[PDB]
Formats: sequence, C-alpha cells, structure tokens
Amino acid sequence: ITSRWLLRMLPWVETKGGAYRVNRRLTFTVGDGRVEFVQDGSTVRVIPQELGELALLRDFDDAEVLSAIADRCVQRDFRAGETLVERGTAADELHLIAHGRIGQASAVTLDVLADGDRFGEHALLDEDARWSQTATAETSGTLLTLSRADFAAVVANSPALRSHLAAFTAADYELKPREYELSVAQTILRVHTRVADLYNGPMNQTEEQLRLTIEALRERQEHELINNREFGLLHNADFKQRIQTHSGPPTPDDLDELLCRRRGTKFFLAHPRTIAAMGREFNARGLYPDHTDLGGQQVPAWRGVPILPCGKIPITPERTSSILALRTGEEDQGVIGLRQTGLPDEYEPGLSVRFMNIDEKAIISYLVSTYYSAAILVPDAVGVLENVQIANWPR
Amino acid sequence: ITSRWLLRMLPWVETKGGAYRVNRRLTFTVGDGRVEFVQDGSTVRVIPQELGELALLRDFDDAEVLSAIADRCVQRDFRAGETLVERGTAADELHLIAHGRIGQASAVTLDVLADGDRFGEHALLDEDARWSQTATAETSGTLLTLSRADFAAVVANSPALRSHLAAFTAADYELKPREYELSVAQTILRVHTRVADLYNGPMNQTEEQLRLTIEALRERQEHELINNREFGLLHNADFKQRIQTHSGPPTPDDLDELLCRRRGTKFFLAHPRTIAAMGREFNARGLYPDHTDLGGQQVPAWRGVPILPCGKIPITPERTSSILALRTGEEDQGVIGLRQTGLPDEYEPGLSVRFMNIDEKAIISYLVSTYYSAAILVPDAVGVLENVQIANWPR
Amino acid sequence: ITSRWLLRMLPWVETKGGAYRVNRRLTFTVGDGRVEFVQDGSTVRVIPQELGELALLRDFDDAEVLSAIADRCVQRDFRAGETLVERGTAADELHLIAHGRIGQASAVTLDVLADGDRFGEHALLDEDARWSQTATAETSGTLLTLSRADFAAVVANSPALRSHLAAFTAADYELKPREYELSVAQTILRVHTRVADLYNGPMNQTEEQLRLTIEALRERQEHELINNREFGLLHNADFKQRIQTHSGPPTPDDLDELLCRRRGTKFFLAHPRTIAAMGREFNARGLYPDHTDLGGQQVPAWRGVPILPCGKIPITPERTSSILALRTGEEDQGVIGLRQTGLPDEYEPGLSVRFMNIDEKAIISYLVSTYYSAAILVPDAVGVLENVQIANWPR
Ligand SMILES: [Ca+2]
Ligand SMILES: [Ca+2]
Ligand SMILES: [Ca+2]
Repeated sequence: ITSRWLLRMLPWVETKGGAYRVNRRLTFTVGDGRVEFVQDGSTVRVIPQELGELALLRDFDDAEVLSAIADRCVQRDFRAGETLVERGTAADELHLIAHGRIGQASAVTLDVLADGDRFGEHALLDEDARWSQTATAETSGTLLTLSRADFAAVVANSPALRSHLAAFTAADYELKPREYELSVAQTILRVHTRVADLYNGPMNQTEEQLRLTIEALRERQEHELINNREFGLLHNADFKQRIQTHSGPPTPDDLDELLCRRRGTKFFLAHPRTIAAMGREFNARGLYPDHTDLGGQQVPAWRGVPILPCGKIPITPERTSSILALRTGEEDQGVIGLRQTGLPDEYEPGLSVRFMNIDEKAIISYLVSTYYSAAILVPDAVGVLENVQIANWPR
Repeated sequence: ITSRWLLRMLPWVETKGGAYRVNRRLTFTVGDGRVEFVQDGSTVRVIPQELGELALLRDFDDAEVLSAIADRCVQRDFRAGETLVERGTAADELHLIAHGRIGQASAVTLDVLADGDRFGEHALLDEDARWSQTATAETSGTLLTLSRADFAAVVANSPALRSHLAAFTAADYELKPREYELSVAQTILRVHTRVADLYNGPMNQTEEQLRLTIEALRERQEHELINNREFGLLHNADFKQRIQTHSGPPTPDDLDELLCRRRGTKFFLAHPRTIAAMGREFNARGLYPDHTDLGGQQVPAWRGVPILPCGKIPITPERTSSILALRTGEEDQGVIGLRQTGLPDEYEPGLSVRFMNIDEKAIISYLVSTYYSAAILVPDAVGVLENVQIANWPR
Repeated sequence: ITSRWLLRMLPWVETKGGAYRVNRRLTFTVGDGRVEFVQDGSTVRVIPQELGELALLRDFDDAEVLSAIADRCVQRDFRAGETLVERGTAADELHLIAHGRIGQASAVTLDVLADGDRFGEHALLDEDARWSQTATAETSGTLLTLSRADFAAVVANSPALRSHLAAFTAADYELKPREYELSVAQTILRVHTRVADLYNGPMNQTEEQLRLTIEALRERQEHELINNREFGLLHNADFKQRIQTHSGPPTPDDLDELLCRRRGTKFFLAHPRTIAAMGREFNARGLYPDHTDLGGQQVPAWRGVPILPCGKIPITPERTSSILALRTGEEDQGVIGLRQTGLPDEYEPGLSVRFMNIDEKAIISYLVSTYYSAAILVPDAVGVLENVQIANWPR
C-alpha cells in the first residue's frame, strides 16, 4: 500500500520470448596490478587473460589453459568482521578480491586490500606457504578462491603450463553478451463459491480480494527489483560503482561524489531513515536544498536530482543503509525494466489472471501472474553508497 | 418428481449478501407463573428476566447475574414415553419446560406439566432435595436444565446474589433481532467425456442428467424447508402455536381450532395419509366440504382454506403425523422464502451450474448450487397440530 | 473569529445514519518482549494473545481465558513527575506500559521503560513480592493494571489456567472494526420578541446574533477536533506515532524525524508560539526555509510541507507544546472529517437551526445544531511531537 517509486519511474520495454540480450564491452589491461572480473548479478568470475597478471602466470597466453583455470575457481562471500585467515595456518589457497575491503594485520596492521587485490600468491607453487598475517573483513564482499590441489591438477593436465612453470622458476577488447530471463511473481487466489455467488451485488469481495492480491504482487515486484540477487540494483551493480562513505553519515560531500561517478543521474533511492539522516546533515551544514517537481509532484532534491524514499532497502542491525544513484532510459544508456505485455488473459496490461479449477470443497482457484526483470545497459548507470550510518544525531 | 406445494406457494424475497434480519418483539410478564423463552429454530434459551420468576430469585434485577445464569443452562430434548426422573434419586437439577407435556406421578398421578412449567425448584438451594415423584414424558419436547453445582458457582462469583439469597432465606419490552443465513443445496454432476461428445445430437443425455439433478435438488429443498432444524416450519415454529389434538384423529373441531389461532390462514399442509384421515372424519360427521380453485387448479379445502398434500412430512412409527396451518406474505406478516437470484452463471433464475474440472479419467465435473432459506416474520404465522392419529377407521 | 485551519483543510465525507466504520489490521508478534494494545481514542486495552508474552502465561492459547484476563485489567493515567511505586511497598499489581516514559530508580537509576514495557511480573504469582525500586513518570501517559486478587479469581475460575500454572511453576492477523459515532455541537439562541419585531429592517440583530452563534459553534468544533478525548488528533493517534524531541526545542532535526515516520505528509499544526520557537531555531541554524502557496495563500513551510498555526493546541504550564504532522485524504489513506449534510432545515450545508418555542416572557428559542467527528483511516496518518519547549531564547 506504500509508494513504489522504482515501479513507476523505471521505463518498461517489451521483451520477445521472455528474454533480453545486452552487449557488453569489457576493457581490461594486463600488468597494472588489478584483476578484472565478469559479474552477472551476484555471481562473479575472473577473466582468464586477467588471471595472467599472476606473477607465476605472466606471459602465458594459451586460451585453453587460462579458461580451464578460471573455470576451476570457487566464489566465496564474506561478511563484515569475519576473519578469513589466521597466522600460523598453512597457506593453500589463492584469494582474488572482487569486492569489499579487507584489513591485513601482520605480526602491525599493514594495509587494507580492496577490489582487484590479491593475497595468496606464493601459496600456489610451494607447500611450505604459511599464513603469517591475519585478514579481517571490515566490509561484506565477494572473493575468488583457487586451491593448490586444483592448480596442481590443472598443471598435470596441460604440458605447456608445466614447461612454462619450469622456465619461470629459474587495452584488450572482450565482448560477452549478458542474457536476462524474465522472472515471475505468481500467486493463487482461493475464493469460496459462496463468496462468489452471494457477495457480488453492490461490491465484489472477489474483486476486492483480487485487488489486494495485485497490490501484494506489486509490492513483491518492488522488493525483488531492489533486493534480488540475480537481477536487482543493489546486487547487479558494477563493483566499481559501489562507494564507501568518507565519514559514515550521509554528508553532502558523499552525495556530490555519488553524482560524480556518472553522467545524467536521474534520481536517488534511499530509506526514509536515510533521508532523515541526510536532512540532519544538511541542517548541520546550514544549507537548505531546493525541491523539484516530477509528474506535478514536489519532492526533495539534491543539486536538482530528486531524492526518492524506498522502504524496501534493507537496514542492517548496525543501523547502516545504502543509497542508490541511478539514471533511467533506453535512448540514453541506463536502467530499463523488462516486462512482457499482451498476455492471453489480462486484467491489467502487465498481469494475467486465469481460472485454474474448482475444488471438491467448492473453492475456486485463480492464478495471478506477472513477468518482470531489470536490465542495466551500461556499467555506469547504478551507483551504490554503502555503510551509511543513519542513527547519528547532533551532540 | 412429486408435487412440491411449499416451493410453489411460498413467496420468494431477494436477500442481500445471503442474509436476512427479522425484528422481534417479545412481550413477557413477571409473576404469572410461566417462563418465556427465546427460540431460534430448534435451539431455545430462557429470558434472564423471566428467570426471575423463580421463587428464590424473585426481585433480583441485576442484568449481569441473570444473564450469566441464563447462559449457564443446558438445553435437553426428551422423547415420548421417556422417564426423566425417578422417585428416590436425589434432586440436583432445575427443569424448565419449554415444550411438550410431562405427566408427573407422585407416591398418584398429580397432573401434567406443559410449556412454561417448572419442577426442581427446591433442588437449587439445598442438597437434601430428593425426587419423590416420577416424570414420564407423554410427548416429545425440549427442556432447560440448571445444575446445582453451576448455580453454586454463579452464586460464589457474584456477591450480590449471595446477599440476596441470604436475605431471602430468612408487560416488558425486549427487542432482539433474529438473523437468517442462506443455506445451500449443492451437488456434483459427473459426466463422462464420451457421453458429452457423442450423445448430444437429438437429445443431450448431459442435459437430461442435469435436469434430473435439478429435480433432486428441488426435492431436497422441499424436504429441508419442512424438516430442517435450524430453519423449517415444523421446528422453527413458536411453542405456543403447536397444538395437540383433542381426541387424536384429525376431527373437524381440530381444524377449526387450528384456524382459530391466527388471522388470514393461507393453507394447510399435511401428509396424504392425514388427508385421507380427515376425509374419513368428514364422512363420519356427515358433512361434505367444498373445493376451491388456486391457480386454475381445484383442490379440497376446509372453510375455504385449501388443504395441500405434502409427502415430506414425517410419519412416526406410531402412525401419528402433524398438520401445518400457515399464512404467506410480505405485506401481510407471514412466512417468506429467502432466496438470492442473479448468480454469476444461472441455468435457472435460482440455480448456478459451473464447470469444475476434467479428471484424468476424462470425467467432467459440474457444480450445481442453489441458495434458500425460510423466514417467519411474526410468531402467529405457522401453527402445528401434533400427534394426529392417521390409522383410524370406522368400527 | 480566528482562523480555523483544521476545519477548512480536512476533507469532509458524508456518513449514513450518523456512523462510520473503519477496518483495522493489527499485526502483532509473540515473543519480542513488547505488548501491543488496541486504542479507541483515549481508551486502550491489551490484546489477549499479546498478554501471552507474559513469562508465566507463555504458550497458553485458550481464547476464553486470555479474553477474560484482558477484560479484567484497569486503565490508569499518570502525569509527568508522578511517582507510581515506592521502595518497600509490597508488589501486588502488574503494570503494562501503553504510553509515556517511566524512569526506574533502583536501590541507582536502572533505565527508562517506554511503550510496550512491563514491570510487576513476579507480583502476579507470589504474595512476597515487594517494590524494591521507585518508578517516577517523566512523561504523561497511560498504563494497564492487573491486580493480584483479580488474577487469583480468574485462575480459580478456569481449571486449564490452574493446570498450566502448576506445570509452569516446575505475525498474527487480528481484524477488529472501529465504529465512529457523530458528535454534536448544539446551542440554544434566545431572542426576545421585541428584538425580532423592531430591529429587523436595515439589519437583523437576530441574524447577527445567529452569525455569532455559528462562529462560536465552529470554534468549538475546531477545539473538539484538536482536544477531544474520544475523537481528536491529539489523543486518537497511534502510540507509536507520538515522538519525543531530541533536545526539547523544535529543532529542524525533529521536523525531519516527524516527516520520516509517514509518507506524503500534508501539513503541520502547531501553536503560534511553537512556530516562533521553530523560527528561532531556524535562525540559529542559519537556514531560511521557503514558503509555499495553498489556495492562493502564501504560508511558511518546511521541506515544502506547509506549517499552519492553530491556537487550540494547549500550552502546558511548563511552556511545552506539541506539533502535529498529518496527511489528509480518502483515496490516499489519511485523516477524514465525518459530517452529515442534508439536514431537515439547513441555514448552512452542515448546520440546522430550528424554532423550539416561545416562552411566556415572549422569548423565542432556536436550536442550532451541527454534527461532526474525525476519523483516522490508517495508524500512520497523524504523528505527534511532544514536550516541545517553546520558551527558549538564544543566550
Ligand atoms: Ca589487469
Ligand atoms: Ca413470566
Ligand atoms: Ca508481542
């Protein structure tokens, strides 16, 4: 029953056959010390050529071997405050950082690794490798893992890798399309025959129950568009577009930085608590931002970019939320809503309600279905500001 | 396949939402020795104020206490010839007679209690009470029971009742609406796909089976209108309107008395055996009653009031039936038939047949439903003559 | 004669029969440590199932027993600074906090209980319970009380509760409609016959007195809409919607928080002294808010939400007031004004003036009547900021 800003602001394009295709250009360079990954929503995998940045794998340019090694890595997720390695334990895994920040404490906290960083190089070759530092994850993220045994098996499979390893011991264009499949929000409405036969004259309680079902389906659509893992702006956003706050509260400098990373930002999405925190920061700084009108409706804005509240954005137990800055459009490469209309029996242009059967207990069943998904045409269309402290008050 | 006189004679009114409301006035007096009850079909309950007729409860006019005591009584039914109490057994229950006649035989048959009579007064207060007479039920009826333990608990709950009991030891208008909910006659018609695909050209065996189903539903409607317990003229009739025959056969004096109790009686309903017995009585008395025309159809009548046969009126094993005298109308306060038309898919104005599903065995299922009920606007609209001996012949 | 902003801003809906019905959904969870209540204006009562949160009543799910226990609690109001319990006095009452904050000082001020908190658990079972802490009420509020004797009586009534107590010693959907009855503002206008016979040519002093009467009735309507106990936005507002100021003066952070709790807030209502205090806070912070136009009339606003003055909001002797943030509408679930037009003799669409009689002293009497009430469709439509210090100046 709440406002669904993402549903009414995202343009909707008609897919054919319940599928969409997005052509991706992935520019990457070899030798800059940072590994680039391919992200399909929440699942990520290392580019086989990028893997050649490895010191023990430099100058190896055999597509088969690199592809096999890339396929043999395992994706892992780490939470905030979780310890990945401890001093003294033998090192046997190569860790490539895809997202998040990991503070490494030596025997003296050395530094903090970030996206594209590596630790566990020497563990691949020799068995004497031992973790001499402890890695504590300050922020949640993903991580690719290459085991020593798997690497030894891959070496024993390909003679060329063996020979190169024995010898060593002594902008690239990659197009790979991304396919989006329409997800479904489905439900079954059970209406008793008595409720359909009698309560139908001045108002249809069947029709009112159907309206409630449709509202619940739309709320689920918004919740999935925000929080789903396969598609969904929070997770299906480029790892480079996710920023961390400079101080923790959503200061206006953070909003300026969020507007810096992309051209023609359309709007901000944040929790109402986050909007209250931003207002508190504005009052502390002493500046009063203007309000702009969209669709004949006035709304708070920053630098003329409207800030829209969304209650479906999760709030962590540590009272930290995230802010989304995103541009929408098809002619301008942005974020589009994939949806198929023209269903066989539409109560609503995007909906389909169909009679299923009548049970022995005289209960009619209806199937209410809608098909939806989200696509991000270019990587720089959704930016996420993370770990925004929303429980800060002036003191 | 038989004639359904009640279905075609009762006027039908359209209920909204499958419910009807009847406003009841219940005039009662305190101190006349007879307790008045509230009857909702076959379930009856004593008026809390009427309960103050009790000698040990006179002058108590606390609504809470009387209401609690009234709620704590239990309804019981007794059959003809059943013994309720026996001499020697300790008395522990207060019995309020709601219907029927009970002959009380002392240590010498004292008399016969009837509707509104009480026995078991002294049993409420003291534990020494002992049944010194035997009560044999000559006629079936209902009876309210108040246990000694329950009364002691109610006394121990309310201090005011205690104080009044300790002290004693040394026309009223009550409006209470009655709500009628539409009952349903439902059935499932299973038609094989072969019978629907082939046998459909010159006549539809599916349509003939549906017609048979509709006829069975109408017969069930009549049987419920006569014999059902919640609604139904035999049971949902005022206890004052039920009369007993003077001699046992349906003599014309009994018909005159049945016509006496209400104004503008519309018709009589009786079993064909009962009509034969009435004809035998008429022949014995030597008078030949006239016949009147309703709907262009001639029918036997008494005093110009048509007598209609109904085979759904039960015949007891002792060969005793009952006769119903009833007036129908809405402008004239009488008996109406509650029925809702305008169903979503009507083969007939009151019917609804809907396709359910087709089974794996290629059997189509149809749901045939009709909604009906009966309402009696005023108490003096249905009178019942009971224990009519129908197996009497001249000798 | 003052401006009545609430009268002219609240939309008015036509009730039928002088009554309105609001369908309430009350989502509650068992085991989260907070008890949920049902509020009908100023009278509140604990949910029987919520009462099962009690440690000694956990896992008891008998509707009769819980309903009885809930009915047997007593509602109490406490003022600011009032001491409820003192150390040393034996504990005999269970206190469930419905509103307000209560600071508990042990033998060391432990903490401050708030809405949904409980103290007095152990007092229910044993008679040795003694208050060992003193509870001082910092803010006015309500409180449910369950006495030990009443609980013992309820235990002695139901055997199931006994058995469960002996054994222990060793999201839920609840729909309950709320009914609103139209209140009446009535008065008698006494006009002398001389004033009606002579002073009627160039102007009617009778008509001017009637106009003054109508103005007084409208002022009383506004005062009741704000301050009445049964209906009225100050009291008939959800206990969760009432907030406390962070510092005491109405700082802009408090206004941001007040706008945070609900979507599409329509306007603020505050005393003119409160508006002066808010302006002082704005000047201290150095920001100058914009002004918006409603009905062709310019008005001060915060974040585009107009701030309207209302002199009917009480000012406490401690110079503390309250602010109301509220959205109005029927299509958008908000606050509506229940009012019935089409009266038998209307001088004004909502009014009814009728001649009563002429006294022996030649004084004509007129009855001026209007019917009004207020309804809040959803709980999150009126928010109240309380204890706003309005006598603070820069120093
Ligand atoms: Ca690289
Ligand atoms: Ca009586
Ligand atoms: Ca709870």
